[PDB]
Amino acid sequence: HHHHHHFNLPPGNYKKPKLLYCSNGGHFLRILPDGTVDGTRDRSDQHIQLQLSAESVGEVYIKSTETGQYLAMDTDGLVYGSQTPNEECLFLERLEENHYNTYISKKHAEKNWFVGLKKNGSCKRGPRTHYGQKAILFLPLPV
Repeated sequence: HHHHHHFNLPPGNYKKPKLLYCSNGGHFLRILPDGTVDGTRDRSDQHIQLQLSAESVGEVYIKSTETGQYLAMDTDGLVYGSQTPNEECLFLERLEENHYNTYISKKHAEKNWFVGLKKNGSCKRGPRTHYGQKAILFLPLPV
C-alpha cells in the first residue's frame, strides 16, 4: 500500500500534460520515439510533452503525448520507453524537499531506484540514484 515509503504527495493534478523539468542540469525529461530516454534543454522539442495518470493514489504512469510510449525502468535499472503499460511503467510520485517531485520505480521500490537526469542530460541507472541528489528532483511545468 505505502510500499515502505513516506506518503508526502505533491500538489497538482493530471488534468493536463506537463513537462518534467530536472533541477540538476535544467533538462526536460525526453522520451525518444526509438524507446530512448534522456533530457534536453530545448523547450521546442516535440518529445518532452508527458501526460501523467494515476493508477492508484500516489502511483503514476508517465506517457508521451507525442508517441504514446510509457516511461519505464528495466530489471537492470535502465530507463526506457515502453509501447505498452506493464509493471515496469508504474512510479511512486512523491513530494521531495517540500517542493519537488520524485519518481521511484514501483517494481524496484525497495531499492530506492528513481528517475533521474545527470547534468549532462543523460538518464541515471536505478542503482546510481539516491535520496539527496539533485538528479532526482523534478518540477512539473505546464506545456
